Amino acid sequence: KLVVSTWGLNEDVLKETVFEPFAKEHGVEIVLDIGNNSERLTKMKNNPNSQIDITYLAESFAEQGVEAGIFDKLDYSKIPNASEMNEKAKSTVEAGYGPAYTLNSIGIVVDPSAGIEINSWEDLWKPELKNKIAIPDITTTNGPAMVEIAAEKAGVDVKTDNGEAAFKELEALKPNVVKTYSKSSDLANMFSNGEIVAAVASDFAFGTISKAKPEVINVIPESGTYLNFNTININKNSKNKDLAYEFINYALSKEVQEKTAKALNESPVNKEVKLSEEETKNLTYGPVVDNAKVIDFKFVNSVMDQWVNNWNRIMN
Ligand SMILES: [Cl-]
Ligand SMILES: [Cl-]
Repeated sequence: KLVVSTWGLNEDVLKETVFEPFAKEHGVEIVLDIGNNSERLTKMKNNPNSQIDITYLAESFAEQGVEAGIFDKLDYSKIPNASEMNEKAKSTVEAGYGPAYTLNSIGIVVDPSAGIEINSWEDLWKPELKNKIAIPDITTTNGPAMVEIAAEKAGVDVKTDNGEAAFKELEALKPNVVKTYSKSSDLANMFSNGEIVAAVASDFAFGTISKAKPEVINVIPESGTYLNFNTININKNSKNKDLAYEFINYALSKEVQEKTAKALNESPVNKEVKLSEEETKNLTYGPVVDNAKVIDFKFVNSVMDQWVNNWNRIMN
């Protein structure tokens, strides 16, 4: 029996595509413990007798579990498929705990009919964009990326000054920000109503906005996009670790990565995957990944309370 802590979104497809084949191949039963990142993480951190074997989380939350001492540092000699991960995703392998099994990216979604040229992240600060952009809130997946983007503009890495210069650049961006968001649905309507001309948004969000306003384009600055990952960890209290390792190795396999890309719109971390143009629609795939930047969540989580305070003080 393998107990899996996960979101369980599109549960039927998820079971059909990922868990059932594994269960049948290994002659075992899979049980899901579902909920959102925060509730699942909170429960396992406070439960002395957790029965969870493996845990799926966004990297930001996974790092909090690592810090809490809930997850095992992994023996990658038992996960040979990790050798097939792209160089950016391998940053999670180097970290030593659970590896990324999927990735996502951001871009600048732009309505080109406004005739305002936007090519780089720094262009978001142009005076012509007064009252015309939306950015992700600090509490969302891409909040940290937004602070790092501001750090690039300032020319001071957040590890040098804990982000103070980045926050001064965020103050400077204020006249152009219509709102900080949290919902993808929110952006589609803002573009449809002409409330914004540009938004820093995820690959998934570009797809949603495009359905409402097909003329929008997705600009990826030459300096590089920012990636975020979801990872799989083995719980330290697990009594089924050999099977847990087999499962992670399976989740990273070329076949499972291809199946989940197609069935669940999960961008692959396995560089050997064969996918068509229609299949990679709205996924993050290709050269974009090679030039991308990754975030150090060990560092970011250590300054998150400060960042949230600073962000709210500045943006409201
Ligand atoms: Cl638990
Ligand atoms: Cl994350």
